Amino acid sequence: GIGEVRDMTHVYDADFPTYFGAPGIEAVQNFNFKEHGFNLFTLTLNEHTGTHVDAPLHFSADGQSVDEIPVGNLVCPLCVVHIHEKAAADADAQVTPDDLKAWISAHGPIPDGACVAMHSGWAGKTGGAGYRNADSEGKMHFPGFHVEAAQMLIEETGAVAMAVDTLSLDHGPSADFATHYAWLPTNRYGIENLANLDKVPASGATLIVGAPNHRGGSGGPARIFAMV
Amino acid sequence: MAGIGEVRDMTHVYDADFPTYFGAPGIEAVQNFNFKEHGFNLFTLTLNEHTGTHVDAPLHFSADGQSVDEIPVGNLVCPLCVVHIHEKAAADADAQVTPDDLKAWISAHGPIPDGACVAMHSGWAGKTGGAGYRNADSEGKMHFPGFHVEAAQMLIEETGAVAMAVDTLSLDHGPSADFATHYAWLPTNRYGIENLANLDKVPASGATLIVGAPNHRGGSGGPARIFAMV
Ligand SMILES: [Zn+2]
Ligand SMILES: [Zn+2]
Ligand SMILES: [Zn+2]
Ligand SMILES: [Zn+2]
Ligand SMILES: [Zn+2]
Repeated sequence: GIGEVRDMTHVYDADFPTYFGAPGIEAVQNFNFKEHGFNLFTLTLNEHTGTHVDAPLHFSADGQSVDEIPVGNLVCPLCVVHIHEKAAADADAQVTPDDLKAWISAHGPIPDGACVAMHSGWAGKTGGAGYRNADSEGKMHFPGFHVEAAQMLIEETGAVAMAVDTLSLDHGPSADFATHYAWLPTNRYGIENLANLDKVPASGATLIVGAPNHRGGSGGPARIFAMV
Repeated sequence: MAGIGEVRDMTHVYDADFPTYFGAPGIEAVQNFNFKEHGFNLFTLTLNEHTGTHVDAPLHFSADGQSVDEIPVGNLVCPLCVVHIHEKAAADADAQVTPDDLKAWISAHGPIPDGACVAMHSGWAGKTGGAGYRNADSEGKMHFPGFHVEAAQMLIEETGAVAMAVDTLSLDHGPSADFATHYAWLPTNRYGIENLANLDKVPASGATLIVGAPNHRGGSGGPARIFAMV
Protein backbone atom coordinates (compact mmCIF):
# COMPACT_ATOMS: atom_id res chain seq x y z
CA GLY A 1 0.00 0.00 0.00
CA ILE A 2 2.69 2.49 1.01
CA GLY A 3 4.83 1.70 -2.02
CA GLU A 4 6.46 4.16 -4.43
CA VAL A 5 4.32 7.02 -5.74
CA ARG A 6 4.89 9.16 -8.84
CA ASP A 7 3.69 12.67 -9.67
CA MET A 8 1.72 13.01 -12.90
CA THR A 9 0.91 16.75 -12.80
CA HIS A 10 2.52 19.48 -14.86
CA VAL A 11 3.59 22.77 -13.27
CA TYR A 12 1.42 25.21 -15.22
CA ASP A 13 1.39 29.00 -15.37
CA ALA A 14 0.63 31.77 -17.87
CA ASP A 15 3.24 30.49 -20.34
CA PHE A 16 1.71 27.00 -20.28
CA PRO A 17 0.41 26.03 -23.75
CA THR A 18 -3.39 26.07 -23.73
CA TYR A 19 -5.75 24.80 -26.41
CA PHE A 20 -6.64 28.37 -27.43
CA GLY A 21 -2.94 29.35 -27.51
CA ALA A 22 -3.46 32.28 -25.16
CA PRO A 23 -2.56 32.06 -21.45
CA GLY A 24 -5.19 30.37 -19.32
CA ILE A 25 -4.39 31.65 -15.82
CA GLU A 26 -3.42 35.01 -14.35
CA ALA A 27 -2.51 35.97 -10.79
CA VAL A 28 -3.06 39.17 -8.79
CA GLN A 29 -1.06 39.62 -5.59
CA ASN A 30 -3.75 40.70 -3.13
CA PHE A 31 -1.30 40.86 -0.16
CA ASN A 32 2.55 40.67 0.07
CA PHE A 33 4.77 39.84 3.09
CA LYS A 34 6.57 43.20 2.88
CA GLU A 35 3.59 45.49 3.48
CA HIS A 36 1.12 43.00 4.98
CA GLY A 37 3.12 40.11 6.36
CA PHE A 38 1.47 37.37 4.29
CA ASN A 39 1.04 36.34 0.66
CA LEU A 40 -2.28 35.82 -1.12
CA PHE A 41 -3.16 35.70 -4.82
CA THR A 42 -6.53 36.02 -6.57
CA LEU A 43 -6.49 33.79 -9.64
CA THR A 44 -8.53 33.83 -12.85
CA LEU A 45 -8.43 30.28 -14.21
CA ASN A 46 -9.69 28.80 -17.47
CA GLU A 47 -10.50 25.46 -15.84
CA HIS A 48 -9.68 23.54 -19.05
CA THR A 49 -5.97 24.39 -19.01
CA GLY A 50 -2.95 22.51 -17.72
CA THR A 51 -3.17 19.06 -16.17
CA HIS A 52 -6.94 19.03 -15.73
CA VAL A 53 -9.92 16.66 -15.73
CA ASP A 54 -12.59 16.65 -18.45
CA ALA A 55 -15.81 16.01 -16.55
CA PRO A 56 -18.90 14.61 -18.33
CA LEU A 57 -20.51 18.07 -18.06
CA HIS A 58 -17.78 19.42 -20.36
CA PHE A 59 -19.58 17.82 -23.34
CA SER A 60 -23.14 17.25 -22.11
CA ALA A 61 -26.27 19.15 -21.10
CA ASP A 62 -26.97 17.31 -17.83
CA GLY A 63 -23.95 15.11 -17.22
CA GLN A 64 -21.82 14.79 -14.11
CA SER A 65 -19.91 17.81 -12.86
CA VAL A 66 -16.46 17.56 -11.26
CA ASP A 67 -17.95 17.26 -7.77
CA GLU A 68 -20.43 14.56 -8.83
CA ILE A 69 -17.78 12.08 -10.04
CA PRO A 70 -17.60 9.39 -7.33
CA VAL A 71 -14.40 8.70 -5.42
CA GLY A 72 -14.29 5.19 -6.89
CA ASN A 73 -13.56 6.81 -10.26
CA LEU A 74 -10.65 8.87 -8.88
CA VAL A 75 -8.55 5.83 -7.88
CA CYS A 76 -7.95 4.08 -11.19
CA PRO A 77 -5.83 1.09 -12.20
CA LEU A 78 -3.32 2.52 -14.68
CA CYS A 79 -3.19 1.14 -18.23
CA VAL A 80 -0.61 3.07 -20.28
CA VAL A 81 -0.78 2.52 -24.04
CA HIS A 82 2.58 3.18 -25.70
CA ILE A 83 2.19 4.69 -29.18
CA HIS A 84 5.26 6.93 -29.01
CA GLU A 85 6.93 4.59 -31.51
CA LYS A 86 4.02 5.24 -33.88
CA ALA A 87 3.87 8.91 -32.86
CA ALA A 88 7.52 9.41 -33.85
CA ALA A 89 6.68 8.70 -37.50
CA ASP A 90 3.14 10.17 -37.50
CA ALA A 91 2.57 13.29 -35.41
CA ASP A 92 -1.20 12.73 -35.78
CA ALA A 93 -0.96 9.15 -34.49
CA GLN A 94 -4.10 8.02 -32.68
CA VAL A 95 -4.77 5.20 -30.23
CA THR A 96 -6.52 3.01 -32.80
CA PRO A 97 -8.52 -0.09 -31.81
CA ASP A 98 -5.44 -2.05 -32.89
CA ASP A 99 -3.28 -0.16 -30.38
CA LEU A 100 -5.10 -1.27 -27.22
CA LYS A 101 -5.62 -4.77 -28.64
CA ALA A 102 -1.86 -5.30 -28.39
CA TRP A 103 -1.99 -4.11 -24.77
CA ILE A 104 -4.05 -7.19 -23.86
CA SER A 105 -1.50 -9.47 -25.56
CA ALA A 106 1.27 -8.43 -23.14
CA HIS A 107 -0.45 -7.39 -19.90
CA GLY A 108 -3.83 -9.15 -19.70
CA PRO A 109 -7.36 -7.77 -19.39
CA ILE A 110 -8.25 -4.18 -18.52
CA PRO A 111 -9.51 -3.93 -14.91
CA ASP A 112 -12.85 -2.38 -14.02
CA GLY A 113 -12.96 1.30 -13.14
CA ALA A 114 -9.58 1.77 -14.82
CA CYS A 115 -8.04 4.75 -16.59
CA VAL A 116 -6.66 4.30 -20.11
CA ALA A 117 -3.73 6.66 -20.68
CA MET A 118 -2.01 7.35 -24.01
CA HIS A 119 1.80 7.28 -23.98
CA SER A 120 2.85 9.12 -27.14
CA GLY A 121 6.03 10.73 -25.80
CA TRP A 122 4.35 14.13 -26.02
CA ALA A 123 4.53 15.37 -22.41
CA GLY A 124 7.92 17.00 -22.96
CA LYS A 125 7.09 19.94 -25.25
CA THR A 126 5.08 21.95 -22.70
CA GLY A 127 8.05 24.32 -22.27
CA GLY A 128 7.97 25.69 -25.81
CA ALA A 129 5.72 26.76 -28.67
CA GLY A 130 5.87 23.23 -30.12
CA TYR A 131 3.34 21.71 -27.73
CA ARG A 132 0.35 22.95 -29.72
CA ASN A 133 2.19 22.53 -33.05
CA ALA A 134 -0.06 25.15 -34.63
CA ASP A 135 -0.03 25.26 -38.43
CA SER A 136 -0.01 28.29 -40.74
CA GLU A 137 -3.81 28.40 -40.36
CA GLY A 138 -3.80 27.90 -36.59
CA LYS A 139 -4.47 24.16 -36.89
CA MET A 140 -2.88 22.25 -34.02
CA HIS A 141 -1.29 18.85 -34.66
CA PHE A 142 -0.78 16.41 -31.78
CA PRO A 143 -1.71 12.79 -31.00
CA GLY A 144 -4.97 11.78 -29.41
CA PHE A 145 -7.65 9.12 -29.15
CA HIS A 146 -9.79 7.66 -31.91
CA VAL A 147 -13.56 7.72 -31.53
CA GLU A 148 -13.92 4.07 -32.54
CA ALA A 149 -11.28 3.02 -30.02
CA ALA A 150 -13.12 5.20 -27.51
CA GLN A 151 -16.35 3.30 -28.14
CA MET A 152 -14.33 0.08 -27.92
CA LEU A 153 -13.62 1.04 -24.29
CA ILE A 154 -17.38 1.39 -23.69
CA GLU A 155 -18.62 -2.01 -24.87
CA GLU A 156 -15.87 -4.44 -23.79
CA THR A 157 -14.33 -3.04 -20.58
CA GLY A 158 -15.13 -1.26 -17.34
CA ALA A 159 -12.87 1.70 -18.04
CA VAL A 160 -14.09 4.96 -16.51
CA ALA A 161 -11.36 7.49 -17.40
CA MET A 162 -9.52 8.38 -20.61
CA ALA A 163 -6.16 10.08 -20.06
CA VAL A 164 -3.88 11.69 -22.65
CA ASP A 165 -0.44 13.28 -22.45
CA THR A 166 -1.57 15.84 -25.06
CA LEU A 167 -3.89 18.84 -24.91
CA SER A 168 -7.10 16.99 -25.85
CA LEU A 169 -8.64 13.53 -25.95
CA ASP A 170 -9.20 13.80 -29.70
CA HIS A 171 -6.13 14.67 -31.76
CA GLY A 172 -5.23 18.20 -32.82
CA PRO A 173 -6.93 18.37 -36.23
CA SER A 174 -10.28 17.27 -34.75
CA ALA A 175 -12.88 19.89 -35.69
CA ASP A 176 -15.64 17.56 -34.42
CA PHE A 177 -14.22 15.97 -31.23
CA ALA A 178 -15.89 12.63 -31.89
CA THR A 179 -13.88 11.05 -29.07
CA HIS A 180 -15.12 13.71 -26.65
CA TYR A 181 -18.78 13.25 -27.59
CA ALA A 182 -18.31 9.47 -27.20
CA TRP A 183 -16.47 9.15 -23.87
CA LEU A 184 -17.74 12.13 -21.84
CA PRO A 185 -21.57 12.04 -22.22
CA THR A 186 -21.62 8.43 -20.95
CA ASN A 187 -20.79 9.76 -17.45
CA ARG A 188 -17.15 8.76 -17.97
CA TYR A 189 -14.59 11.52 -17.48
CA GLY A 190 -11.39 12.41 -19.28
CA ILE A 191 -7.92 13.58 -18.31
CA GLU A 192 -5.66 15.77 -20.44
CA ASN A 193 -2.05 16.95 -20.16
CA LEU A 194 -0.88 13.97 -18.11
CA ALA A 195 2.80 14.25 -17.15
CA ASN A 196 5.53 11.68 -16.43
CA LEU A 197 3.89 8.73 -18.20
CA ASP A 198 7.44 7.55 -19.00
CA LYS A 199 8.05 6.98 -15.27
CA VAL A 200 5.18 4.53 -14.62
CA PRO A 201 4.82 0.94 -15.89
CA ALA A 202 2.29 0.29 -18.63
CA SER A 203 0.35 -2.00 -16.28
CA GLY A 204 0.13 -2.53 -12.52
CA ALA A 205 0.27 1.10 -11.38
CA THR A 206 -2.68 2.74 -9.63
CA LEU A 207 -3.67 6.27 -10.62
CA ILE A 208 -4.80 8.76 -7.96
CA VAL A 209 -6.83 11.48 -9.69
CA GLY A 210 -7.17 14.44 -7.34
CA ALA A 211 -9.99 15.99 -9.34
CA PRO A 212 -11.22 19.42 -8.21
CA ASN A 213 -14.72 19.92 -6.88
CA HIS A 214 -16.07 23.40 -7.47
CA ARG A 215 -19.80 22.83 -7.82
CA GLY A 216 -21.11 22.93 -11.38
CA GLY A 217 -17.67 22.91 -12.99
CA SER A 218 -17.01 21.30 -16.36
CA GLY A 219 -13.33 20.68 -15.60
CA GLY A 220 -10.46 21.98 -13.54
CA PRO A 221 -6.80 21.31 -12.78
CA ALA A 222 -6.19 18.14 -10.79
CA ARG A 223 -3.16 16.97 -8.81
CA ILE A 224 -2.69 13.41 -10.09
CA PHE A 225 -0.48 10.77 -8.46
CA ALA A 226 0.55 7.27 -9.54
CA MET A 227 1.33 4.58 -6.96
CA VAL A 228 3.89 2.37 -8.71
CA MET B 1 -0.93 -2.73 -2.59
CA ALA B 2 -1.85 -4.66 0.56
CA GLY B 3 -4.88 -4.32 2.80
CA ILE B 4 -6.32 -1.61 0.54
CA GLY B 5 -10.07 -1.67 1.12
CA GLU B 6 -11.49 1.73 0.19
CA VAL B 7 -10.43 5.37 -0.10
CA ARG B 8 -12.25 8.27 1.56
CA ASP B 9 -12.42 11.79 0.13
CA MET B 10 -11.30 14.35 2.72
CA THR B 11 -12.48 17.32 0.62
CA HIS B 12 -15.49 19.61 0.79
CA VAL B 13 -17.33 20.76 -2.32
CA TYR B 14 -16.56 24.49 -2.42
CA ASP B 15 -18.62 27.13 -4.22
CA ALA B 16 -19.35 30.85 -3.96
CA ASP B 17 -21.42 30.30 -0.79
CA PHE B 18 -18.66 28.58 1.21
CA PRO B 19 -17.33 29.74 4.60
CA THR B 20 -14.07 31.68 4.40
CA TYR B 21 -11.91 33.32 7.05
CA PHE B 22 -12.75 36.77 5.65
CA GLY B 23 -16.45 36.07 5.07
CA ALA B 24 -16.84 36.78 1.35
CA PRO B 25 -17.51 34.57 -1.70
CA GLY B 26 -14.06 33.11 -2.34
CA ILE B 27 -14.89 32.09 -5.92
CA GLU B 28 -16.99 33.56 -8.75
CA ALA B 29 -17.61 31.21 -11.67
CA VAL B 30 -18.83 32.33 -15.10
CA GLN B 31 -19.95 29.88 -17.80
CA ASN B 32 -18.40 31.26 -20.98
CA PHE B 33 -19.58 28.58 -23.43
CA ASN B 34 -22.77 26.59 -22.91
CA PHE B 35 -23.67 23.23 -24.39
CA LYS B 36 -26.75 24.43 -26.29
CA GLU B 37 -25.39 27.62 -27.88
CA HIS B 38 -21.75 26.50 -28.23
CA GLY B 39 -21.62 22.68 -28.08
CA PHE B 40 -19.66 22.37 -24.83
CA ASN B 41 -19.50 23.75 -21.30
CA LEU B 42 -16.55 25.74 -19.95
CA PHE B 43 -16.32 27.96 -16.87
CA THR B 44 -13.91 30.73 -15.91
CA LEU B 45 -13.01 30.65 -12.22
CA THR B 46 -12.06 33.85 -10.38
CA LEU B 47 -11.21 32.53 -6.93
CA ASN B 48 -9.15 33.13 -3.81
CA GLU B 49 -6.43 30.65 -2.90
CA HIS B 50 -7.62 29.98 0.67
CA THR B 51 -11.05 28.62 -0.25
CA GLY B 52 -12.49 25.26 0.73
CA THR B 53 -10.14 22.39 1.51
CA HIS B 54 -6.87 24.13 0.65
CA VAL B 55 -3.19 24.00 1.60
CA ASP B 56 -1.20 26.90 3.05
CA ALA B 57 2.17 26.95 1.33
CA PRO B 58 5.25 28.08 3.30
CA LEU B 59 5.22 31.27 1.19
CA HIS B 60 1.79 32.10 2.66
CA PHE B 61 3.49 33.50 5.79
CA SER B 62 7.14 33.97 4.79
CA ALA B 63 9.36 35.96 2.43
CA ASP B 64 10.94 33.34 0.15
CA GLY B 65 9.44 30.13 1.52
CA GLN B 66 8.23 27.28 -0.65
CA SER B 67 5.26 27.86 -2.94
CA VAL B 68 2.53 25.34 -3.74
CA ASP B 69 4.49 24.15 -6.79
CA GLU B 70 7.71 23.88 -4.74
CA ILE B 71 6.24 21.45 -2.18
CA PRO B 72 7.94 18.08 -2.81
CA VAL B 73 5.68 15.28 -4.00
CA GLY B 74 7.10 13.10 -1.23
CA ASN B 75 5.91 15.67 1.31
CA LEU B 76 2.39 15.26 -0.14
CA VAL B 77 2.15 11.55 0.71
CA CYS B 78 2.39 11.35 4.50
CA PRO B 79 1.31 9.04 7.32
CA LEU B 80 -1.84 10.40 8.94
CA CYS B 81 -1.88 11.14 12.68
CA VAL B 82 -5.35 12.20 13.86
CA VAL B 83 -5.86 13.59 17.37
CA HIS B 84 -9.50 13.80 18.49
CA ILE B 85 -10.40 16.89 20.51
CA HIS B 86 -14.13 16.82 19.77
CA GLU B 87 -15.12 16.19 23.40
CA LYS B 88 -13.21 19.32 24.43
CA ALA B 89 -14.54 21.53 21.62
CA ALA B 90 -18.12 20.53 22.49
CA ALA B 91 -18.04 23.17 25.24
CA ASP B 92 -15.38 25.76 24.44
CA ALA B 93 -15.54 26.50 20.71
CA ASP B 94 -11.87 27.57 20.94
CA ALA B 95 -10.20 24.43 22.25
CA GLN B 96 -6.61 24.21 21.01
CA VAL B 97 -4.45 21.11 20.60
CA THR B 98 -2.19 21.41 23.64
CA PRO B 99 1.22 19.68 23.61
CA ASP B 100 -0.18 17.33 26.25
CA ASP B 101 -2.76 16.29 23.65
CA LEU B 102 0.14 15.27 21.41
CA LYS B 103 1.85 13.30 24.19
CA ALA B 104 -1.36 11.42 24.97
CA TRP B 105 -1.48 10.41 21.30
CA ILE B 106 2.12 9.15 21.45
CA SER B 107 1.44 6.87 24.42
CA ALA B 108 -1.73 5.62 22.69
CA HIS B 109 -0.68 5.11 19.06
CA GLY B 110 3.08 5.63 19.05
CA PRO B 111 5.54 8.16 17.58
CA ILE B 112 4.52 10.85 15.06
CA PRO B 113 7.93 11.28 13.29
CA ASP B 114 8.81 10.04 9.72
CA GLY B 115 6.94 12.43 7.36
CA ALA B 116 3.71 12.47 9.33
CA CYS B 117 0.64 14.62 8.85
CA VAL B 118 -0.77 15.65 12.24
CA ALA B 119 -4.50 16.12 11.62
CA MET B 120 -6.90 17.64 14.15
CA HIS B 121 -10.37 16.11 14.43
CA SER B 122 -12.42 18.63 16.41
CA GLY B 123 -15.78 17.75 14.86
CA TRP B 124 -16.14 21.08 13.04
CA ALA B 125 -16.46 19.72 9.48
CA GLY B 126 -20.19 19.15 9.99
CA LYS B 127 -20.74 22.86 10.68
CA THR B 128 -20.22 23.92 7.05
CA GLY B 129 -23.99 24.00 6.48
CA GLY B 130 -24.43 26.86 8.91
CA ALA B 131 -22.84 29.75 10.77
CA GLY B 132 -21.26 27.39 13.32
CA TYR B 133 -18.23 26.71 11.13
CA ARG B 134 -17.00 30.27 11.60
CA ASN B 135 -18.89 30.51 14.93
CA ALA B 136 -18.45 34.28 14.92
CA ASP B 137 -19.75 36.13 17.97
CA SER B 138 -22.11 39.10 17.93
CA GLU B 139 -19.02 41.35 17.75
CA GLY B 140 -17.46 39.66 14.71
CA LYS B 141 -14.66 37.61 16.25
CA MET B 142 -14.74 33.99 15.11
CA HIS B 143 -14.66 31.15 17.65
CA PHE B 144 -13.37 27.93 16.09
CA PRO B 145 -10.76 25.45 17.36
CA GLY B 146 -7.16 25.42 16.23
CA PHE B 147 -3.63 24.34 17.07
CA HIS B 148 -1.85 25.62 20.16
CA VAL B 149 1.37 27.32 19.07
CA GLU B 150 3.22 25.31 21.73
CA ALA B 151 2.11 22.12 19.98
CA ALA B 152 3.59 23.35 16.70
CA GLN B 153 6.84 24.09 18.53
CA MET B 154 6.86 20.54 19.91
CA LEU B 155 6.22 19.04 16.47
CA ILE B 156 9.26 20.82 15.02
CA GLU B 157 11.49 20.30 18.07
CA GLU B 158 10.56 16.72 18.98
CA THR B 159 8.96 15.25 15.83
CA GLY B 160 9.64 15.26 12.10
CA ALA B 161 6.13 16.02 10.89
CA VAL B 162 6.23 17.86 7.56
CA ALA B 163 2.56 18.91 7.65
CA MET B 164 -0.44 19.40 9.91
CA ALA B 165 -4.18 19.57 9.25
CA VAL B 166 -7.22 21.29 10.76
CA ASP B 167 -10.94 21.03 10.02
CA THR B 168 -11.72 24.77 10.03
CA LEU B 169 -10.60 27.99 8.36
CA SER B 170 -7.11 28.34 9.85
CA LEU B 171 -4.46 26.50 11.84
CA ASP B 172 -4.87 29.16 14.52
CA HIS B 173 -8.00 29.13 16.64
CA GLY B 174 -10.77 31.66 16.12
CA PRO B 175 -9.80 34.63 18.31
CA SER B 176 -6.21 34.63 17.00
CA ALA B 177 -5.34 38.03 15.54
CA ASP B 178 -1.60 37.74 14.82
CA PHE B 179 -1.86 34.16 13.47
CA ALA B 180 0.83 32.66 15.68
CA THR B 181 0.68 29.08 14.38
CA HIS B 182 0.85 30.33 10.78
CA TYR B 183 4.08 32.18 11.63
CA ALA B 184 5.61 29.33 13.66
CA TRP B 185 5.04 26.55 11.10
CA LEU B 186 4.96 27.88 7.51
CA PRO B 187 8.30 29.78 7.53
CA THR B 188 10.05 26.51 8.50
CA ASN B 189 9.10 24.97 5.12
CA ARG B 190 6.18 23.05 6.64
CA TYR B 191 2.71 23.34 5.13
CA GLY B 192 -0.75 23.15 6.65
CA ILE B 193 -4.16 21.94 5.53
CA GLU B 194 -7.30 23.94 6.27
CA ASN B 195 -11.00 23.09 5.95
CA LEU B 196 -10.43 19.33 5.94
CA ALA B 197 -13.36 16.92 6.07
CA ASN B 198 -14.27 13.34 6.99
CA LEU B 199 -11.56 12.95 9.66
CA ASP B 200 -14.17 10.97 11.64
CA LYS B 201 -14.06 8.24 8.95
CA VAL B 202 -10.32 7.45 9.18
CA PRO B 203 -8.43 5.60 11.95
CA ALA B 204 -6.44 7.61 14.46
CA SER B 205 -3.22 6.08 13.11
CA GLY B 206 -1.96 3.76 10.40
CA ALA B 207 -3.50 5.77 7.55
CA THR B 208 -1.83 7.51 4.61
CA LEU B 209 -3.07 11.01 3.71
CA ILE B 210 -2.53 11.83 0.03
CA VAL B 211 -2.72 15.60 -0.46
CA GLY B 212 -3.68 16.75 -3.94
CA ALA B 213 -2.32 20.25 -3.46
CA PRO B 214 -2.22 22.52 -6.52
CA ASN B 215 1.06 23.32 -8.25
CA HIS B 216 0.32 26.58 -10.06
CA ARG B 217 3.60 28.47 -10.42
CA GLY B 218 4.17 30.93 -7.59
CA GLY B 219 1.21 30.39 -5.30
CA SER B 220 0.73 30.64 -1.55
CA GLY B 221 -2.27 28.30 -1.55
CA GLY B 222 -5.14 26.78 -3.44
CA PRO B 223 -8.00 24.30 -3.10
CA ALA B 224 -6.86 20.69 -2.99
CA ARG B 225 -8.32 17.18 -3.17
CA ILE B 226 -7.32 15.04 -0.18
CA PHE B 227 -7.68 11.29 0.33
CA ALA B 228 -6.82 8.68 2.95
CA MET B 229 -6.06 4.97 2.55
CA VAL B 230 -3.90 2.42 4.37
ZN1 LIG C 1 -10.61 19.97 -21.05
ZN1 LIG D 1 7.57 2.56 -24.48
ZN1 LIG E 1 -11.07 18.14 -23.53
ZN1 LIG F 1 -5.38 29.37 4.48
ZN1 LIG G 1 -12.07 10.74 19.50
